[PDB]
Amino acid sequence: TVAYIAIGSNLASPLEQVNAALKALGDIPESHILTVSSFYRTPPLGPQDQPDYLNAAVALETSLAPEELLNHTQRIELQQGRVRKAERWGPRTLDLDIMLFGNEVINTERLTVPHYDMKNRGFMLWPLFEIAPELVFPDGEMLRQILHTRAFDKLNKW
Ligand SMILES: Nc1ncnc2c1ncn2[C@@H]1O[C@H](COP(=O)(O)O)[C@@H](O)[C@H]1O
Ligand SMILES: Nc1nc2ncc(COP(=O)(O)OP(=O)(O)O)nc2c(=O)[nH]1
Repeated sequence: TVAYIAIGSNLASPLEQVNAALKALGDIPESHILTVSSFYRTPPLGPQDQPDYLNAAVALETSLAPEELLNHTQRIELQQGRVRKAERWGPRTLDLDIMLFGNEVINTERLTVPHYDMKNRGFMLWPLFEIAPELVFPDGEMLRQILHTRAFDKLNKW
């Protein structure tokens, strides 16, 4: 099954964190990376006195179950999601989200697939669109259609 994973990091200098995350995604068992989007630079949500985010999309081929895949992405967030600040480990700055999982719809305590708010977020839609422009959601909506309708600006690359 082809799973699409969103990556976000709002570290001040996130390239190594994001690359460590990508390698970690590549090491998940029963799975392999098919494609990775460009890296984009996006302003954060809420107030603008915060660091920008690096966002990207990853296509992962996997024979894991959705919630097993979620165990792995949450494990990576726990192991790699904090950078060591001088006196301590800093706040988590890495987000890994399952946007789509094959054509499946999932509504569990732990997992909402398609991602619960991706259609509001160009920083999720545009990286996905770069690696799956023809994508159709389980319910028949089309990724192209959502971007056309909302007209979210194209993102700047990192
Ligand atoms: N598609 C998804 N991808 C990643 N986390 C998800 C998803 N759907 C629901 N979640 C839940 O979202 C929470 C986000 O955790 P956190 O990143 O610490 O804010 C987790 O507790 C997950 O169980
Ligand atoms: N530009 C950009 N802005 C963002 N703002 C908020 C969240 C995180 O959203 P969510 O998990 O839904 O909730 P919370 O921010 O409270 O963790 N992620 C990004 C991101 O990836 N890129």
